[PDB]
Amino acid sequence: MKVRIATYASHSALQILKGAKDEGFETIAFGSSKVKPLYTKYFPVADYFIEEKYPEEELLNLNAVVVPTGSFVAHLGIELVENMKVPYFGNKRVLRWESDRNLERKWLKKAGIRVPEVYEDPDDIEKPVIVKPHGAKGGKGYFLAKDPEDFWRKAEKFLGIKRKEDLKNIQIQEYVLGVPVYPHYFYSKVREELELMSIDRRYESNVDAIGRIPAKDQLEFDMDITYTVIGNIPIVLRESLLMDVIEAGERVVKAAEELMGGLWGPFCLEGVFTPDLEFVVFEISARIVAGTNIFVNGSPYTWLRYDRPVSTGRRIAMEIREAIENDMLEKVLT
Amino acid sequence: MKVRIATYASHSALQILKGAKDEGFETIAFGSSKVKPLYTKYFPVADYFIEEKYPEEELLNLNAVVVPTGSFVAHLGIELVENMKVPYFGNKRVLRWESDRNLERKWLKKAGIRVPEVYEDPDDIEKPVIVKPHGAKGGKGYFLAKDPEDFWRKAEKFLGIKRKEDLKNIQIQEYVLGVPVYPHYFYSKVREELELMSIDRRYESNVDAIGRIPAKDQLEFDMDITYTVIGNIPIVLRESLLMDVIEAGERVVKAAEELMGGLWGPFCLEGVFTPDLEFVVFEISARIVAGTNIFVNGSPYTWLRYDRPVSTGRRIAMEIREAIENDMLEKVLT
Amino acid sequence: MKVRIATYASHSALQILKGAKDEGFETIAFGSSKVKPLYTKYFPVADYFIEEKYPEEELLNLNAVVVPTGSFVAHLGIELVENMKVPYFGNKRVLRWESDRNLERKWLKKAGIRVPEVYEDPDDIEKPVIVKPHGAKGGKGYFLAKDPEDFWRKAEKFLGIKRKEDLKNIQIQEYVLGVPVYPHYFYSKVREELELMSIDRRYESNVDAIGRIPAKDQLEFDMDITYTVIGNIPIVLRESLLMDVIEAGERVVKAAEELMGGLWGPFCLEGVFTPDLEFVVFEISARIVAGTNIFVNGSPYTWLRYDRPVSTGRRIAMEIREAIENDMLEKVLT
Ligand SMILES: Nc1ncnc2c1ncn2[C@@H]1O[C@H](COP(=O)(O)OP(=O)(O)OP(=O)(O)O)[C@@H](O)[C@H]1O
Ligand SMILES: Nc1ncnc2c1ncn2[C@@H]1O[C@H](COP(=O)(O)OP(=O)(O)OP(=O)(O)O)[C@@H](O)[C@H]1O
Ligand SMILES: Nc1ncnc2c1ncn2[C@@H]1O[C@H](COP(=O)(O)OP(=O)(O)OP(=O)(O)O)[C@@H](O)[C@H]1O
Ligand code: NA
Ligand code: NA
Ligand code: NA
Repeated sequence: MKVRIATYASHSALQILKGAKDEGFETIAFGSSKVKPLYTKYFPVADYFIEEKYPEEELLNLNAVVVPTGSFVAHLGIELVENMKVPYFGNKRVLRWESDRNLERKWLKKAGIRVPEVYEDPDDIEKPVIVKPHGAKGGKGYFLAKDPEDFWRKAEKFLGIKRKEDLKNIQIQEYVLGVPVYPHYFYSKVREELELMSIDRRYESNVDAIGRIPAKDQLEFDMDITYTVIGNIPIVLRESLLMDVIEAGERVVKAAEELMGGLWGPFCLEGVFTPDLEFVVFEISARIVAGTNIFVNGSPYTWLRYDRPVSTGRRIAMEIREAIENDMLEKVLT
Repeated sequence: MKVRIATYASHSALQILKGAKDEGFETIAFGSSKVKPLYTKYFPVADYFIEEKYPEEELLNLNAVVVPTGSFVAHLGIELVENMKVPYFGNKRVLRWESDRNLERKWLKKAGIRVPEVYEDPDDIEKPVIVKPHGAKGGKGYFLAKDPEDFWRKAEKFLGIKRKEDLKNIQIQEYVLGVPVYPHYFYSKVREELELMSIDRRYESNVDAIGRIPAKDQLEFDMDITYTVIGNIPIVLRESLLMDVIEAGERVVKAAEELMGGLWGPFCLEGVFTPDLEFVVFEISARIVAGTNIFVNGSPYTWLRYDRPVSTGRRIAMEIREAIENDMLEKVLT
Repeated sequence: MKVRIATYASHSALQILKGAKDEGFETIAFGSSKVKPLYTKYFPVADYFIEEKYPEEELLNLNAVVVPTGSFVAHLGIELVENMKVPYFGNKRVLRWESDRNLERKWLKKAGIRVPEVYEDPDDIEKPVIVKPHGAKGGKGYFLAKDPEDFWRKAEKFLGIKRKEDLKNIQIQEYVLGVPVYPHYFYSKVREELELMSIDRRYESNVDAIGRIPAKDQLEFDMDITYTVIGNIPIVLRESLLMDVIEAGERVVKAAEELMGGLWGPFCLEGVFTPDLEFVVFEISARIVAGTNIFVNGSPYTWLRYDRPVSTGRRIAMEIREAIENDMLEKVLT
């Protein structure tokens, strides 16, 4: 193959590079020197390991295309990624649209995706709400309120607000109760086709541990709820829910075509399913997500339509190969 | 193949029709027109899609046998299903025995299956109980009581019962505490053989979301616990528990032979495992259940005995093929 | 093959014997007569079934090597296992080091594994602690304390301690809050190589059921929290956590070489992942664990490096075969 497939050594690089190997590509992992054994010894999936954060020159010399790891932006920064000379699989423009609260909200609104209602004024609260003090640090100080009077009492106790003037830039959001559900999609630019690749339930600490603690013992302590990502658990959905989940993906993709020059490759809608069978989305991740790591040997969904194991990583590699084969590599790269 | 395999477009039709294709059958999905893309585009498993609830005439013309979807009865009604001219995989008689509370209880009692003890008179309560007001609407108003005195105090508060005369037709049931466990079986009439196909943990809203909510925050709200089915999570059992789980299935099948003209094909016992390693069953589903949808590529149990991926859907198709091959199709149909 | 592979009929014998068959070995299951159908009919993986707890003479005549089942020691006793004339896969010396609290603590300390801090004197408590009354019977009477004053008040109420003299031999341990995570390793003596085989989340009753109970209903009852093993749920870790998890395994193995004549074959570190991404280990199981039973058809980790399904059971069988092939069987047996 002409191009080599390269990725940052974290998040889902094992899955991506394995998928790349399975499709006949030579592979490059780049990142921290202490995780080199992971990709070259314990799981030999990288033909080359470069011990640098972003070795632009070596990658250009190796004819690499970079497959954006889920934490690629977080380790390198949005500005550095946007100015990459090394070709990037997917649309670099989506990065600002998925990480900026307001752009993201507009994307989802245009895609007709059910999201939590935002309250600008505390006196407008008619249903239970979650309030998030700025600057939000992974659920730090988050509390619930049921009505305006309840809000102001808690604003006094937890924030020291005694006059309404003094309420300083916060977030008030409809509290949506449901089970976490993370659908994994892939949009093929080559085939102009959306797929559902897999679904997972993200596994988080300490939030998924507290359910093991008796109510009595929880109440004796002032506990700090946290949402650190630890791992991923495979799930399937109830079958009659798939169509709206897939249509949600179509609309997200369609809206991106009009807003940002398009969306292709892997993405995920992160939300909850309510008791009324509503899919409410908290975030879009316009990138591969760690939940896809379960499905190195395919998913209950890919085995519905392929005769072989297809991970999201392999699907990316298939897309790149197919683009080369049809002389349209440049169309899937930015 | 002579017959085509047909199913209602919901619940587990993807799995069933894929399994049918893998065994050399042509496939028919019938149902709502808006889910047609699911079975013909996103997961191309249906050769024919009929946009009708029950197109009896088209199905007879296509030489279809219907594989009962798990929600086939709920969408069509028991009377319509019972009077089908189109051949039905399995025993149509089991439908009343699994949905009527009293017939179901008799089935399980005859099969020697541990079930929750039912209390007819509130004054007989010696261990903690769950009380279910009629007509039961998915856990609406369900509460706990520990003794007769506790029951009557709560009967006053939550139901307005001030005289024992006024207690109007309710359900009082031993409260059984355990982890949800859903074994999936298949009984082959052709081979006169029971298999364990797979096991899952059904994923429900809002019940599986509340564990993520701190006790303190739960207490500020009067919350409504619900059990809407959202998806399914794969599990395996502790190995020493398999024998009693399998024997439970044998006894269920054996009792059906005496009570209703037999049970064959897929079924599931829905219950909990207590800390004392007791399997307590709340319901029998004498049909394929959605938990089997995880195992399109086989399960940790089928790979113990087959050299290829066997879903419950594929197993059904294998049964039908084997019946045709041995000239006994009529024995597995009603 | 010369040797046959034998195991006690429980815990993970299905997985082990299937793996043995897949690698060309004849198989022996021995144990209770009532579980014989499980290994010979429902999942035909045993060529021979001996209806005895430890039929030493028959096993020697059949040229068997025993693969230690996870509950092999619990059903037979450590002394009986230590004196086995039948060859045992792995190092029999590890058995005392993993089951004796003090030896285990030394092993983990030498391996540089983060464990919960132990408090000898209640007056040293500076962070929340869990206190375990002797003799510990699966979490019976376990309670929390936050400081010395809090401890003594609870020591009075729950244990009747009114004078500090009277405090009779108990356990006080740093309370570590995190999500349960069970990495499965395999160390090959033949290849002098550590692998990560799979990861699971053990499924326990009633602890994993209480999260489904509303805080309000939990408080009305004096509930007994239990940790009976029921099953296993597959997970994958966040990728950036794998290196420290694998290095933990290397250090455990390395420390065993110096302390007990080495560790080879399957083992597991049982612990939790905290919100700060710390892996805290409660126990080492220097044996195959039931969580590996999910991965009869491989795991998201084995499909990263093999072209075929590799369970821990199959991996054991591969090790034994490879030892025979390289004339070093005696090196992997004790
Ligand atoms: N409107 C809502 N209703 C119910 N639950 C919510 C809502 N918003 C967030 N949550 C839950 O609370 C958690 C906190 O996540 P949130 O997005 O607020 O911050 P974060 O992503 O953890 O950190 P940061 O915002 O700093 O990146 C979420 O993972 C989600 O499970
Ligand atoms: N005896 C019991 N002990 C403990 N938990 C129970 C018991 N019976 C039911 N439950 C739990 O409560 C939930 C309520 O289910 P239940 O069968 O009572 O109604 P449903 O099936 O949700 O709705 P419907 O009965 O209207 O079809 C069950 O899913 C089960 O988890
Ligand atoms: N230091 C700790 N911090 C937080 N949780 C703990 C701690 N120690 C144990 N636990 C939890 O409590 C449970 C009780 O297990 P523990 O090891 O104390 O006894 P056991 O193994 O269940 O029974 P036995 O000790 O009799 O074999 C563990 O499974 C673990 O989940
Ligand atoms: Na986002
Ligand atoms: Na039923
Ligand atoms: Na141990």
